[PDB]
Amino acid sequence: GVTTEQQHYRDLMSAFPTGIAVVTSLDAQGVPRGMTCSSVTSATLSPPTLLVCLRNGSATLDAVSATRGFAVNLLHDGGRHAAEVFSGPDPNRFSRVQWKQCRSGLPWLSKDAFAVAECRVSGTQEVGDHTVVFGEVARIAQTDGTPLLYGLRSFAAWPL
Amino acid sequence: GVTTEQQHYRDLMSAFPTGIAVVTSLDAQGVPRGMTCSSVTSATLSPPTLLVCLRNGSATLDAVSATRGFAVNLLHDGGRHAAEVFSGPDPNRFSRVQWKQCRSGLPWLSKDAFAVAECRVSGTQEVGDHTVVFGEVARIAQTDGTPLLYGLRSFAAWPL
Ligand SMILES: Cc1cc2nc3c(=O)[nH]c(=O)nc-3n(C[C@H](O)[C@H](O)[C@H](O)COP(=O)(O)OP(=O)(O)OC[C@H]3O[C@@H](n4cnc5c(N)ncnc54)[C@H](O)[C@@H]3O)c2cc1C
Ligand SMILES: Cc1cc2nc3c(=O)[nH]c(=O)nc-3n(C[C@H](O)[C@H](O)[C@H](O)COP(=O)(O)OP(=O)(O)OC[C@H]3O[C@@H](n4cnc5c(N)ncnc54)[C@H](O)[C@@H]3O)c2cc1C
Ligand SMILES: Cc1cc2nc3c(=O)[nH]c(=O)nc-3n(C[C@H](O)[C@H](O)[C@H](O)COP(=O)(O)OP(=O)(O)OC[C@H]3O[C@@H](n4cnc5c(N)ncnc54)[C@H](O)[C@@H]3O)c2cc1C
Ligand SMILES: Cc1cc2nc3c(=O)[nH]c(=O)nc-3n(C[C@H](O)[C@H](O)[C@H](O)COP(=O)(O)OP(=O)(O)OC[C@H]3O[C@@H](n4cnc5c(N)ncnc54)[C@H](O)[C@@H]3O)c2cc1C
Repeated sequence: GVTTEQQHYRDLMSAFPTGIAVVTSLDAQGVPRGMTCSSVTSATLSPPTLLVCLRNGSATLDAVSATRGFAVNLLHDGGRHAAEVFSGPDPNRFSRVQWKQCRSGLPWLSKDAFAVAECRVSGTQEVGDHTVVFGEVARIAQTDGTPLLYGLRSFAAWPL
Repeated sequence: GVTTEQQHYRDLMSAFPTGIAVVTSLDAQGVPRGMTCSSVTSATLSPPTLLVCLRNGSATLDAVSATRGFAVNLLHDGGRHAAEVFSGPDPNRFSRVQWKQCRSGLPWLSKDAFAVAECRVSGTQEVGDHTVVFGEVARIAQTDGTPLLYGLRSFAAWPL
């Protein structure tokens, strides 16, 4: 029954660095929604499926649920400003980055991302106040780029 | 082997770098098992819950499923050899690293890890030929260290 304290858990997870995505979708009104997301994780190749973990009540999760699809925009190492915009309190985040619609309508961050994966929601699992969203990847557009990172409470860039 | 569609997905996920864990457990017969794992992700803070995604039929998933506990060993930048051992074909991996048994029985990679988190399995979800394993974190030990990273088909060190 023993359970670690929340702060010790944050200190642990802060020491597992990751890339950074902006996960996007459309709300029921057709308005683009999205957030900075470091919980992008590969699940399986058969068929290609990733997952993300989104806060319950977030605008992005609501949009993902309404559209049943989402785009994962992997940020290159020039993308820190986008990652800040998409994790902070600013209104109208899509007015502050360049973006375009995918053929599906999903928002693509065309200047700040080096890759965009369009996903269909294939399932969800609530865990506490979050939801794990499974995304079956439908289409990928990918260019050369050096990934942005986040870890130990800082932004960095892939070093190689 | 992989299909063309799976290869494009691999190319995408390769470009999302991460830290590196070795996920360990004991199998039903008490033998240590483990694997190199980059799928560590945070699920929720209340209670502290992470997830990992493990291949179905792997020795490590069999052990985790049988005993319902596992340790997440986060590797420092001196831990590349352990990451290679725990992802390679040789099942004799625990004779190739220095390790210690926790009080609970879980294997701790004492020389190669800067943090260890002991987890109880709180749920699972099969996805294709993998299983997402939710771990409620029971205990963490952590020291300063530079995380090992993997991305773009290479190991690297967190750059600070
Ligand atoms: C590196 C990093 C990684 C992250 N990874 C994840 C992850 O994997 N999963 C996750 O759930 N979260 C994650 N976050 C947090 C997430 O980016 C923010 O919570 C984001 O604001 C969520 O946006 P939203 O529009 O979906 O949600 P909402 O919180 O519903 O915000 C709606 C809108 O209100 C505004 N707003 C934003 N924050 C606030 C606020 N505090 N108060 C008032 N208005 C606000 C913005 O315009 C926002 O678009 C991460 C943050 C960082 C920095
Ligand atoms: C999966 C995930 C979910 C998030 N959910 C929210 C949320 O519900 N509301 C919000 O305002 N911001 C949320 N965020 C943003 C988060 O609280 C931090 O602001 C952001 O992750 C940057 O924190 P840090 O690493 O600098 O430091 P810390 O705040 O010390 O976080 C360290 C690590 O702890 C984990 N973590 C932190 N907060 C949460 C959380 N609330 N739920 C799950 N894991 C967490 C993440 O892995 C994070 O990288 C979330 C981030 C992630 C990655
Ligand atoms: C979630 C996950 C599951 C894995 N499952 C297996 C497995 O069942 N059998 C095996 O022999 N090795 C598996 N591996 C190891 C994997 O095949 C690669 O050898 C390892 O991730 C390093 O690959 P790479 O990044 O150098 O290049 P690549 O082989 O090009 O892989 C690139 C990325 O694709 C993703 N990926 C690759 N293979 C898989 C897979 N099978 N399932 C889900 N995502 C995958 C990972 O995110 C990986 O980093 C898995 C890795 C991960 C992260
Ligand atoms: C950077 C990186 C990240 C990765 N991330 C992931 C991830 O997140 N998820 C994932 O699933 N994989 C991941 N992998 C792949 C994973 O580390 C390897 O597939 C690993 O070898 C699995 O180990 P295992 O002992 O659990 O599995 P197994 O594949 O069962 O066994 C490994 C080897 O031992 C043999 N063996 C197993 N059991 C026995 C036994 N009882 N007696 C004799 N021989 C036996 C097998 O035949 C095989 O040769 C990753 C790899 C890399 C390089």
